[PDB]
Amino acid sequence: IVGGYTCGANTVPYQVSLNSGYHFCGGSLINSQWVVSAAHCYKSGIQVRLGEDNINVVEGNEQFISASKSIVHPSYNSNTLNNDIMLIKLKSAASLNSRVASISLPTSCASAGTQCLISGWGNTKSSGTSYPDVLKCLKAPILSDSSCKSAYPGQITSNMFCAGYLEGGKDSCQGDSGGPVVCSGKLQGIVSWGSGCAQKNKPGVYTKVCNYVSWIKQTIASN
Ligand SMILES: N=C(N)c1ccc(CNC(=O)[C@@H]2CCN2C(=O)[C@H](NCC(=O)O)C2CCCCC2)cc1
Ligand SMILES: [Ca+2]
Repeated sequence: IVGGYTCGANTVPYQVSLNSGYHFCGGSLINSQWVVSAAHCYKSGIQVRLGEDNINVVEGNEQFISASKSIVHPSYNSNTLNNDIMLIKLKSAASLNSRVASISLPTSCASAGTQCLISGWGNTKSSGTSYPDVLKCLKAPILSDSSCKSAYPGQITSNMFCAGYLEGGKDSCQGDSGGPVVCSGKLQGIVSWGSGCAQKNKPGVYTKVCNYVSWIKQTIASN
């Protein structure tokens, strides 16, 4: 997260860290046994870390659970990042409490102008490299489709939406991948892609979760 602020220990209870010996992507807990992340985060040998704040220090509220199975969206395209969504099932149910909670799926897609909260442990430099150990947060609005498409001609599909600031300075970045974009108490997006980080006229692109609610519900009910 570039140009954001420290969330504060466990203020974003649904945030998860995907770990393969180190943090490599974020994710969202949707219920006690399932995590939603981005397809481009796909990897074998994943441990899901819940109740995390400082990822390098055991503070006492963590739950480390291995993934039993991963399901990448059937139509995921690794070249364009269309349908960048993946589901991860935990080997055992996580204990839900104040510091570890699930986020609700959307009943509809949010409108442009809606303010959202994006969070992650990714890079904090627009031109450089500096990774934080505590969770970072950023409030950002969903941009109009025109602004989004003007920025990335011929690359935006109906399964994507832009969020952030066209002036730059504030944006998600590498390391935040798979993380949540919550607006009005619902999971509206997943940190997917962009051009560099926090660059002028290059806003962040996110997976539009509202289009996948049916797939999510049917898939988890059958696995
Ligand atoms: N909001 C942001 N600024 C932002 C947030 C998270 C990320 C991390 N995600 C990635 O790196 C994923 C896998 C490759 N892809 C990219 O972002 C690529 N650009 C890479 C680039 O131009 O930096 C995109 C460019 C557009 C065609 C698909 C590949 C990148 C940017
Ligand atoms: Ca910790």
